[PDB]
Amino acid sequence: VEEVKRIMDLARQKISDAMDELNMDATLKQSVDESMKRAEQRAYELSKTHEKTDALGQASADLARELVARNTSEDHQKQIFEALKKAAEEMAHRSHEDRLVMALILQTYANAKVTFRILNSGKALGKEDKMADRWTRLSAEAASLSVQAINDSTSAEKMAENFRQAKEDAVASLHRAGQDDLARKVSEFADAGLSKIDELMTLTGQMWAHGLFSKEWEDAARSLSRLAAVMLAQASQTKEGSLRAVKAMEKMADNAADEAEKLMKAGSENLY
Repeated sequence: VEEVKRIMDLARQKISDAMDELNMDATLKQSVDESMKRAEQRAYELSKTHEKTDALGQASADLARELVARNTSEDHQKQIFEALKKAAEEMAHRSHEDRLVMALILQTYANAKVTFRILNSGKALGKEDKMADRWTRLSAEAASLSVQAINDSTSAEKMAENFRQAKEDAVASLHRAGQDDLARKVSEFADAGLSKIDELMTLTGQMWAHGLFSKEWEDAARSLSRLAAVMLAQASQTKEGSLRAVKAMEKMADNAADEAEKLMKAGSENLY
């Protein structure tokens, strides 16, 4: 419970540093300082009742759904995304403190990018009436998985066991849902070391948007998240691998948001 506070304080000070370096709006800055004060207090509140990884995941999820806020201009939200991306980029320049923290901003940045596009798509399309709230809980599960994957980075057999488990699970899940081709591409991606992490993160994001909008793709999206989280835990052990992880997480966030927009403007009209 005590190690969570150091993670939240360090990551928070890094987004504060990125905010000051970027010449941001003073009101926008201190509003976000209070917004992650909320995540600081919530990190301590949810522990000892929920597990530590679950508390960190919901802290990041509420932090991102917070970072969208209520009435914020598009440039300010883009600037929040820029501050998170730059803070992760500079967190790639370093301890076990750095790797777990950098994943936490990346999970929050990925969560915040997709939530903002879900909410903004309804305003243009006239469908402001709801899917973003579930995505917060789904990414709360996802953020704890990525935290746990980097929590496993101290070992070397837990790494191989988790990697083989997640590769088998992702291939089996896509086979089980009738996607034989995609299952074989996921096997190839998992077979190519870290050289195919960009395409795997693109596919992971697109399936995150599809498992959000339809429950029949949920297990495939979760299994792809497990495989991707293991891979990113392998990447962040080094310096440029942390940088490649930052770029790959950006890839996942952008593709998940693009597929979320495409799915919102396609016939999501049910029937009474």
